Amino acid sequence: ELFSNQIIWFVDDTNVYRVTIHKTFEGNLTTKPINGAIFIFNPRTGQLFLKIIHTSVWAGQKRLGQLAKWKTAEEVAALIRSLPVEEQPKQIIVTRKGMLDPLEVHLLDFPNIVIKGSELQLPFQACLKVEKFGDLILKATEPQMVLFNLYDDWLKTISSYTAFSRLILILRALHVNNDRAKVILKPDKTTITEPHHIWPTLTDEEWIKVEVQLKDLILAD
Ligand SMILES: [Cl-]
Ligand SMILES: [Cl-]
Ligand SMILES: [Cl-]
Repeated sequence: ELFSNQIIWFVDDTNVYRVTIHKTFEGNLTTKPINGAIFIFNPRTGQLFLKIIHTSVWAGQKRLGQLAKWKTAEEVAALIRSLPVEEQPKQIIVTRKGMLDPLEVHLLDFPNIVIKGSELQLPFQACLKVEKFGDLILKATEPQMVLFNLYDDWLKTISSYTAFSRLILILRALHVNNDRAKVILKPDKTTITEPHHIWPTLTDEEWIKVEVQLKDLILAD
């Protein structure tokens, strides 16, 4: 299913509409949008398209949570139209069921694309506390798209299946317990992440231990 000749994208809209809530000195709640992002992810290659959503897009509107699903569908269609046909996905898997109808309506010109939902736990929200992504999203002054390779150099020595599994454990562990996951991912004082990489440079033996520890952290919930 995943990892064949068919191009597959996971689409996560969870982080598109984001707000800060504050109790004022007068005792009322202010809710202020902050920048968000769409995550569009190819599990075979590790490609991430990060569409940064600047708060200016909300200017005027209400029911921003519902509108955000539609904005996401619009942006997915816009990305697809910007790609040659051979690079367009055959399947889009949405991580949240609320994306199904908006995407259906936005992709009527793409009869080859199959849209489905999922029960998979793929918390791209965890990327918001990976500084590379978090600061980039925070500080943006306009919408833009940024490409990343979420598998770093892993595919030189492991399969796409193994890479996908490693990434999911990382994201879920960061989601469940960011601070402990970050410790697990830094086994030595000298552990570094290369500037163009997302994740640490670890030996095969270190990854084995990390993967078990991340799994145990998720199990502990
Ligand atoms: Cl939903
Ligand atoms: Cl594979
Ligand atoms: Cl999770």
